[PDB]
Amino acid sequence: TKFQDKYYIPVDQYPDVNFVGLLLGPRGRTLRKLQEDSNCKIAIRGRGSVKEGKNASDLPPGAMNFEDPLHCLIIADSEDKIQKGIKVCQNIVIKAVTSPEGQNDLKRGQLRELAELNGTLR
Amino acid sequence: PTKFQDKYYIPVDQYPDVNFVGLLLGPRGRTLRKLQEDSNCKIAIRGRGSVKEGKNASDLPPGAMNFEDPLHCLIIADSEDKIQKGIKVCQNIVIKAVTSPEGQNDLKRGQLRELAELNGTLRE
Amino acid sequence: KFQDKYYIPVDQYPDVNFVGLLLGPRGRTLRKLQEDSNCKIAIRGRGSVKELPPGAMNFEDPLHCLIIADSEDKIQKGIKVCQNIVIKAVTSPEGQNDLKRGQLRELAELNGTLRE
Amino acid sequence: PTKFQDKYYIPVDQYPDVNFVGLLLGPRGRTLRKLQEDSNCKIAIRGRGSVKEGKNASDLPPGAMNFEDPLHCLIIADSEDKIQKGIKVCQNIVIKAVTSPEGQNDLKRGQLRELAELNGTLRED
RNA sequence: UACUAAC
RNA sequence: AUACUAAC
RNA sequence: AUACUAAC
RNA sequence: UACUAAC
Repeated sequence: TKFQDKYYIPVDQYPDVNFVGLLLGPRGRTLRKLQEDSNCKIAIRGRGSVKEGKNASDLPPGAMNFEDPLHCLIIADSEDKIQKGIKVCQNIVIKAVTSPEGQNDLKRGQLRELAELNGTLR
Repeated sequence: PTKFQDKYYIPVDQYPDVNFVGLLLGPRGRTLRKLQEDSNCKIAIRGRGSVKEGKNASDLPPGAMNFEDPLHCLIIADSEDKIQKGIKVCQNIVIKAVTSPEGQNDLKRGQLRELAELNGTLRE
Repeated sequence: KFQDKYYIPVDQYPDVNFVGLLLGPRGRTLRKLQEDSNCKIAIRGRGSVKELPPGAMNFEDPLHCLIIADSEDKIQKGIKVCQNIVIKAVTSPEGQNDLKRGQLRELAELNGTLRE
Repeated sequence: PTKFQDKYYIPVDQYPDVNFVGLLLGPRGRTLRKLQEDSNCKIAIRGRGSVKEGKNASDLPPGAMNFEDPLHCLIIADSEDKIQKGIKVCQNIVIKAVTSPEGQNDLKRGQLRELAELNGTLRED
C-alpha cells in the first residue's frame, strides 16, 4: 500500500468533455473495470469530481475537496501496477478527445447500457 | 460562357446527427461564398435536406425545390477542372466534420464565434 | 444505366491506399460493394491501374468510383458503399482499420503465407 | 526556496510510432525552453526512452540515467500551481501530436522548418 | 462549438 | 506544408 | 433513434 | 495492417 499517483484530466483544455461520466460508465461499471484491468484502486477526485447533488451522507471520506484539479487517484501495492492504472485511465481520456463523430463506441455502449438499466431503452 | 455541373453527395445516412448544411453555409452564407471564391465555381446546396420545414418557396431560387436527389452540393462551372475543384473544397468541409472529436472543429468553432459577433454576443 | 462518379479525396489524403482498400484481395471487397449496392462499380482515373475492359483503359479524369445501375435508388446505394470505405479509411486509427486488417490476413491466407 | 516535483507520463504504449521526445524538445531544445517560461517551471524529459542508444553518459545531467519509470516529463517548481501549469503545458503538446492527422501537426511542421532555417537546408518551397 | 441559410 | 528536433 | 453515465 | 488490383 506504498505507491500511488495522480493522473490529471486535461479539463482546462477540454472544458466541454464529460470525462467523469466516461470514466464511470453506468453504475460505475466502467471505473470498476479499469480497476480490474490495472489491479489498482482508482478514485476520481478534485475540482469537479462531484456532481450536485446527493447528500454528503454516505459519501467517501475526503472526496469533497475541490482545490486540486480533477484527477484519478490511482493506488496499487506495486509500482508497475501504477503504470497500468495510468495507462488504462489514459485510454479513456484518449477515447474522449480523439474520437470522431459517432465513433466513441464506449460512450455509445455506456449510454445504451445506461438505458438498459433504466428501462428507458431503445 | 457555356456551363455544366456535377453533384457532391453528403454522407447523410452515415452522419444523421450532423448539420452539414450549416457547416457549408456558415454565418450569412459567408462560408459558402468563400468556397465559391476558392474554386471559381457557383455552389448550391440542393437535394432533400437542403430546405427547411417550412420554408416559403418564393424565397428560393429556381431548382431548389428539386428533391429527386438526397442532400448534395451542386457544382457549376464552365470547365471540368473548375468543377472538380468545387467538389474538392466541399469535400474538405465534409471530411473535417467527419474526422472531428467534438471540439477540434476550428471551422465550426470559428463560424459560431463570428455569428455571436454579428448578433453582438461574444462571451469570453 | 444511370451513372455517377464518386471522387476519392486523394489530394487530402496523399498516402492512403484507397484503391487497394476498395478492392481487397483478388478484388473481393469491391465485389461485395457491387452486390451490397446492386451497382456495377469500377475504379477509374489516375491511379486505377497498378504500376483494360471497355472502356477501362482511359484516365483523363482523377481517381473515382464510376457507379452504374438501372435505378437512381441503386446509384445512391453505390455512392454510400464507396463512401463508407473512404470514411472508414480516413476515420480508422492506424492498426485499427478492421477492414484493412482482415484483408491482408485473407490475402496472406490466400497466397498461403498466413502468420500466427 | 524549496522545490518539489511531479511527473507527466507520455502515452508511448498507445502511440509507439510517435517521437514525443523530439516533439517536446524542438530544435536546440527551444520548444521545451518555451514550455518552461510559460509555466514557470524547469522541465526535464526522463525515464525509459528519454536517452538515445549509445549516448555518452558523461554528457548527461544528474538524474538523467534514472530508468525505473517509463518516459515522462519531470516538472520541478516551488509551488503546486506552478507544477500544475507545468503538467498542463506538456500535456498540450501531447494532445497536439495525438489529435493531428497526417501533416496536420503544425508545431511539428514549424519545428522542422525552424530546424531547416537553422541548418541552411530550408526550402520554403 | 453562441448551432450557421447563401444563391 | 514534415527538413524528424535532443534541452538540462 | 450517443439514452449523458456517479463508483468508492 | 501479411498492404490488397477487380471489371
